[PDB]
Amino acid sequence: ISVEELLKLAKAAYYSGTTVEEAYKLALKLGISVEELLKLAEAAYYSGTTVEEAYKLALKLGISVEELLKLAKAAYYSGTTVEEAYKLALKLGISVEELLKLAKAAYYSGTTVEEAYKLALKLGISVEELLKLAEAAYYSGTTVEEAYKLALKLGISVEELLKLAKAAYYSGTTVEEAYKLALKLGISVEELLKLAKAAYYSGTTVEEAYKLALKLGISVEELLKLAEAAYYSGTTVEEAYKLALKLGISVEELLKLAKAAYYSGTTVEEAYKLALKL
Repeated sequence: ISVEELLKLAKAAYYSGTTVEEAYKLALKLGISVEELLKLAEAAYYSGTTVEEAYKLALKLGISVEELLKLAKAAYYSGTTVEEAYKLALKLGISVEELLKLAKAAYYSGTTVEEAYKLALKLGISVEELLKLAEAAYYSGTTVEEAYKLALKLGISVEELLKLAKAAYYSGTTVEEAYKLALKLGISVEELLKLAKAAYYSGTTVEEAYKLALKLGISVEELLKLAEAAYYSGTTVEEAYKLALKLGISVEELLKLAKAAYYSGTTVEEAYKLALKL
């Protein structure tokens, strides 16, 4: 099986509460695919049930497993029962996708779902916009209304403000500092975000991440992948890269393996060997 497969399998084991082997067996018992099983296991996780129960629930409701997953997540973030989540998508004339975006918005922004709705209407904004504001608020330690105003008074789009907020949060700075850092280094806010994630995952500063990526002769995208890989692999950036070379795999591959080994509780060499065995 491919490393992507191994990852799906591992994540499904983890969320199921099973051995990898047993995850396979469960996929057999339900006659479901592995992607299927994963989505179903997350559904069970978020909604408080066993995977078998979530399967039975999907059948009984007559809905797909993706849909059950969205419902489950909505219930989770809104702090409701699965049925209650349905009743709430009714009392609002709202699509379940929309309800999920809304519930996550309420969650990040510390409101009720009904409040978050009312707020989207007050500000004159779309639900997904509300979500971005809620996450930016969350990462930057402000309110949704303040974040709204802030996107305005920095002369930025909500998307850009979100990116900046995540960046500030990961690098441990103010939003304003974040942007000045991006200008200093002569870089994009997107680039700044990736840099701050890399820095976070490898235990360095942003300016250090910038220099590191240069002094390894790689792209910042590549550094990010490497640092995530090393973070999950329990190693350093350099060890992680030597390892990618040692197994003859790309860095993306190594990241996926490292995640898989993490979720299934094995080393990375083992996880590799397992993919090959399967």
